[PDB]
Amino acid sequence: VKLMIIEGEVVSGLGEGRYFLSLPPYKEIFKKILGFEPYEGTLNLKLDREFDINKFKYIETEDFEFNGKRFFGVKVLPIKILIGNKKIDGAIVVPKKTYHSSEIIEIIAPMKLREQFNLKDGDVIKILIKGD
Ligand SMILES: [Cl-]
Ligand SMILES: [Cl-]
Ligand SMILES: [Zn+2]
Repeated sequence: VKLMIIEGEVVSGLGEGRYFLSLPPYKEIFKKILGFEPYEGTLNLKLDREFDINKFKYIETEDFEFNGKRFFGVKVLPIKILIGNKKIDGAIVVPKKTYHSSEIIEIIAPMKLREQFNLKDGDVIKILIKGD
């Protein structure tokens, strides 16, 4: 059981509220794949080094056709979000296009962690990959 604890600083990204948090196929598939409807948003962390999902066993969702538009699937890597004593299930998400640096990861969880744990930017958490 090869684990991986990684530390990251809560920051804010762009979060147009993004097709893949917002459309039912994505909803339903995260339900399949991760077993939760993720909260419609992402907690972005700044890591101490670059991060590469490909260096892991990621699920890659399929592209969808939704109301005439095509939508690209997303690479998701499941994780445990470690906030103080509590230790939530979540995933690192990587869509097709992303303007941010490789040292930023996005975390999705079943609820908005920001609010549910009153996090501010600058705060640090640990997350737990259990992969490599
Ligand atoms: Cl954000
Ligand atoms: Cl969040
Ligand atoms: Zn970005």
